[PDB]
Amino acid sequence: GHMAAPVIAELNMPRFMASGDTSRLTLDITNLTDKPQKLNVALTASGLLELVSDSPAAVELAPGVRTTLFIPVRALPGYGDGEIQATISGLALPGETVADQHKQWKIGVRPAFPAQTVNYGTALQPGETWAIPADGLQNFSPVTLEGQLLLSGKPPLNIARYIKELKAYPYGCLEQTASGLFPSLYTNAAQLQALGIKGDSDEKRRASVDIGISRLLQMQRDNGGFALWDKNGDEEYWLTAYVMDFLVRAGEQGYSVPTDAINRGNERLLRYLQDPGMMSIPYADNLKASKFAVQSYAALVLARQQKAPLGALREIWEHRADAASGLPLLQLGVALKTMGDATRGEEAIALALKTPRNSDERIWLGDYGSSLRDNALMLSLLEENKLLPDEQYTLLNTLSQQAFGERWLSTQESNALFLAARTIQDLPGKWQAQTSFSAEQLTGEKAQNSNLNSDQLVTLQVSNSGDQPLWLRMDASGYPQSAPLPANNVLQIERHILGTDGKSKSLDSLRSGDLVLVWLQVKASNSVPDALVVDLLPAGLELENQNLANGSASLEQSGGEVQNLLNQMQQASIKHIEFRDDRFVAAVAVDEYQPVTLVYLARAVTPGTYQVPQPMVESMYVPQWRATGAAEDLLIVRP
Ligand code: NI
Ligand code: NI
Repeated sequence: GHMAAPVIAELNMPRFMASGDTSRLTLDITNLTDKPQKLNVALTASGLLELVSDSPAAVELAPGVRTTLFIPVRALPGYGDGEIQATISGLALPGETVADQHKQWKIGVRPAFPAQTVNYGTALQPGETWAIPADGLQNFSPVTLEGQLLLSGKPPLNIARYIKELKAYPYGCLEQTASGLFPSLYTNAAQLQALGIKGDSDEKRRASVDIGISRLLQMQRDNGGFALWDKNGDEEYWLTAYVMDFLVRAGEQGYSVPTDAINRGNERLLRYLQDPGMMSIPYADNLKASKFAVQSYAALVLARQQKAPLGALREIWEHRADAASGLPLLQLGVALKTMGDATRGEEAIALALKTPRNSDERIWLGDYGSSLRDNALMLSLLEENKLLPDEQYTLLNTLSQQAFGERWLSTQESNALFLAARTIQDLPGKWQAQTSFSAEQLTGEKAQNSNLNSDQLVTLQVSNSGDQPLWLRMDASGYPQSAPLPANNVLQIERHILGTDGKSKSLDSLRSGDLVLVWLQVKASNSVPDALVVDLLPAGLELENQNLANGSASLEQSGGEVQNLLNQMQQASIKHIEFRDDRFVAAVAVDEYQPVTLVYLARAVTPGTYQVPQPMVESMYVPQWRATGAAEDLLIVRP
């Protein structure tokens, strides 16, 4: 070991970078030997990172000295990882000691601006042609642009879309975890590959369900019911039925679920039928309709287990007028029929398809639903229980036509649609098409989903070269090159950067170690009980893990301007708060007459030139209600 020359090499870098950012990294090299060291530092970068300058020549380091190398880096377009490598090798004379150090540093690259989609769909009569709009994809970077074309003989659903959307969802609320676990339950490596989806192996897929089932139980309240963000939170009755539906259906496939977890959950579902009075659904405009949605879903989950008492099912049925959607009437109809009351069961199923959901989104039912969600969930219940086949074709045609065009879908709607597409995946329907990306005519006996690269999409043209109507769906998703125009619908959001004192602070000419106070202001023209505030951080800004609603600040000495902002955040209905590497997340119940204030501390850390993401707010289960605020073009951090 006498020929060794230990060297300490530490890289100072951002927690993450955004696609297009440039950062000035520092490689601190220390010589803790008793003799000088001549070093050759070879720098390389892989993944979505690139070195701006060249690798440096020799490094002369005397004993005890720490030097710094300035390494300008650039983040390449896309989503994934970036890595920087250093191979330090000492250049020494015959009897002298040698340096030999290998180090690698990985940072996540995430684009500054969220993913945008384009969704088209049409029926082409024999001989008719469809071409993608030329304007349609003007905004996307070609590196990130990927599309999927679905062709069918009958009205379809793109299961590839819903699968990709549930897998991409980043937040860990109870409903979002269950929704995201349903595809990993009913799909397989073979099914996934035939759709063009590249996922994990069946063993790893089953291992993902086991870790999921445990995460859902981390949310089970001491009484047996489940809460949306924390075990300590309020009981979510309809979500307890939802989780119980999933937990029961996983056991049916062969996943182990602790018996005490199931027994306590079933005990709640039974309490919901026999005692609806104890249910407190506070943001619900119509209480009778919300309580009915719960009892009906609890009735269906209990009946699949042969645990629903007929007496309770018969009493819920006496109150069928309370229903504000056809989905709870259908769920109760399936329960009554499963429990032996086919008479009352047939009546509830008939009535279910005759009653629509109120098209006014401002009426909160607390069932995470919509017209879309309910129509999908009802198509699956009818098919699975082989009820009304004549009505299934009208419901599928309606659902097919109303689903495809929606820019934003809740997790609940994506799952509802995934389960309805799984229902019709192997549906006979002959089709012939001539496309722009293939010389040989395309044909099929069922819906065939083909993947397309950015080149194939720009010029995409599909012609029905058959004798029967053909259906097409075209879903593309990429990242925009530049920030889109700020927009808002029902919600509104604005971000102001302040100094720790309380005055305004210009994002350009910010120094490393500078502490800033980020003020988020949210208004809504309607009450939005399920609003999620996501504020993506610019790289170079690092989140101080401090909940300012509690009052925990680096300074309590400063007041007047800052003091009232903290007092305002103290008045907010915060449901959940998260301080991540690359974002500040807060789930907040917005009231129309009470504008929401959120504040968080950030520190400018790594010098560079960074893209500033726009602040966004969205209703999690009415996602047409959303806003994206204005942001400065760049954040410059100086040494
Ligand atoms: Ni030795
Ligand atoms: Ni009664």
